[PDB]
Amino acid sequence: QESVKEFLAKAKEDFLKKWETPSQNTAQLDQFDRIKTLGTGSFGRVMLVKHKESGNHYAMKILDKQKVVKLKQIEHTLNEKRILQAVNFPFLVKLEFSFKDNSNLYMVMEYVAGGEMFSHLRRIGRFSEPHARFYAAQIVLTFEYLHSLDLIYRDLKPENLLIDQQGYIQVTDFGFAKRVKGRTWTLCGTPEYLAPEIILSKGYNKAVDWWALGVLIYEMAAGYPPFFADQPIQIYEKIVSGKVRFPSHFSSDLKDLLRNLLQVDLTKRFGNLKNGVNDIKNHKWFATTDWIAIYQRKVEAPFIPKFKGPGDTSNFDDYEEEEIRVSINEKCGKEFTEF
Ligand SMILES: O=C(N[C@@H]1CNCCC[C@H]1OC(=O)c1cc(O)c(C(=O)c2c(O)cccc2C(=O)O)c(O)c1)c1ccc(O)cc1
Repeated sequence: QESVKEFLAKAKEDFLKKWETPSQNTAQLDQFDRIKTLGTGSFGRVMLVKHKESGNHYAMKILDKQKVVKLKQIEHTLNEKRILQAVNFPFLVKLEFSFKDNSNLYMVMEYVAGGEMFSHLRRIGRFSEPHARFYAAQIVLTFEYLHSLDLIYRDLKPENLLIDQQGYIQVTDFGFAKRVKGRTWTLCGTPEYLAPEIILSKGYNKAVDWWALGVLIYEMAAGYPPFFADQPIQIYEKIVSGKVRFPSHFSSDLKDLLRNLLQVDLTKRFGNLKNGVNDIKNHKWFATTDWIAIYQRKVEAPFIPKFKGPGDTSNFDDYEEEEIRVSINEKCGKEFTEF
């Protein structure tokens, strides 16, 4: 615990430095052969890309300046990169290069062949308490890191965790994220995983991450999410209500932990109370976990996804690909002077 501090202490330092003065550009579209599409979103897509001279594959995040600005997400967009190249953490994706053009914003990160966990999760059906424990183990440290730097992630779901080659998850998508002190008020998020602070609209905080951890662990472990309904509106009724019904197969330690994570009252809710992180980290259910060995990836992962070779893409769903257009006359080049 003399241990914990220092680490972060410095941890912070890095961060701010690389947040004050961050790198502009550092590559150009055409040094990469585009291979296939990994995911989509409202204004871009990720793509497997192979480094022209240095075979290294990478995932490349390409955003349509226009579609963006075309709906103030401008702020979000820049944060994403901002943060992304600022942080450093074994469970955080590595941003390899960023650059822009007359049309798009680009982010080329590391390629984690394992794919998403949404898959794995849905493929296997449910995770053994241990398997779950292992993951959770890692989210926790990350948040503990994330919240150190006044960051509140806000976008915790299975689709945002990539199963590295080694069984270790990797968090991606800092879009929704935000760096603040005190409460924030934006309704960012996916029903199934929203603290109730948010819903009721009051001014949430880092807390909201821990609760998501509950629904995550819960989900990772029951095969479904705690609060689930057909229409977002019915889900709000329960989230908010706190009607958590656990499946018999839940250890009791486990069932205990959620009792807390899924604590509708933030002054009661874990990760938030006086001893903070320590409450969770401690709580029995984590007895077996050697935090340090994990943070350093010593542990033998429950599961290691199969990977055929350099560039393998099996673990990712199939998307309809379209070529990358790069207009011949800069677009909204003002609005993205910082990126
Ligand atoms: O994150 C990946 N794929 C992501 C997975 N997460 C959840 C859903 C699938 C997919 O989504 C995207 O590719 C993606 C596409 C987008 O257009 C955007 C955005 O445009 C976007 C944004 O960039 C910032 C804020 C909001 C959005 C948005 O789409 O609403 C995004 O954040 C993710 C991924 C990351 C690294 C890697 O080596 C392999 C894959």
